[PDB]
Amino acid sequence: AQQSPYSAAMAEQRHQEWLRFVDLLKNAYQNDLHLPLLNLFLLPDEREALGTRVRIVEELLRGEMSQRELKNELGAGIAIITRGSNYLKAAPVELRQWLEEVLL
Amino acid sequence: AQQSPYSAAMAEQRHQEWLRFVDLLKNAYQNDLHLPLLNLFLLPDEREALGTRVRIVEELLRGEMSQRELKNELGAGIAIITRGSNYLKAAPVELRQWLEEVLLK
Ligand SMILES: O=C(O)Cc1c[nH]c2ccccc12
Ligand SMILES: O=C(O)Cc1c[nH]c2ccccc12
Repeated sequence: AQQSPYSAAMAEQRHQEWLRFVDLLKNAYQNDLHLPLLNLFLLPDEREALGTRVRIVEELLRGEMSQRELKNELGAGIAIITRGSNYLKAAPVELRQWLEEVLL
Repeated sequence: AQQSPYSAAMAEQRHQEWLRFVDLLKNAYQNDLHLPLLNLFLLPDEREALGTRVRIVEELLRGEMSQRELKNELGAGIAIITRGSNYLKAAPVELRQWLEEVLLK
């Protein structure tokens, strides 16, 4: 299923729309408007999920909590641990090194 | 006491966890790591939804796209237009005014 000019054109547009959000948020942090901006663009349950994903990443990096603890404390089952681990492994090395410094 | 202690305790925890995310992202922006951090913490489908929500807010603020165009171009039917409009109305006026300056020019 190789990509066509139609599919490539749509994918480029979606990427530019994502970058426009990223840039809006960047400027909101510089204006101290990021809290209401994130409340406008993210639903309550989405904000809750992001806060939980940070805890999962933190605990996976620390390597102390067992899988049972991850489930009971964070609601994180084996599937989400596996995905979370894959995303950590796929991260650029500069990000992983920075997350170990900030979260730990 | 707006809530009972079980609900208050949960809310307090979620609130601290959300602010932890917000500060991590703040510092990622300052370190130029925001793009990989957002790839790590947001699924591709979520990133697409946020990019689309920005277009929806832009078009609701601009006032020129019709209801049928919002549906056909952005997948925004009546219910999502209504919710989007309600969120805009609930926003502090300062943010709405800033969005018009930043998105519309
Ligand atoms: O995979 C998911 O279900 C959501 C998700 C996105 N980024 C994450 C990082 C850690 C744990 C879960 C996620
Ligand atoms: O209501 C939704 O389905 C998600 C959503 C969150 N913030 C929004 C702004 C504009 C349009 C939709 C949304």
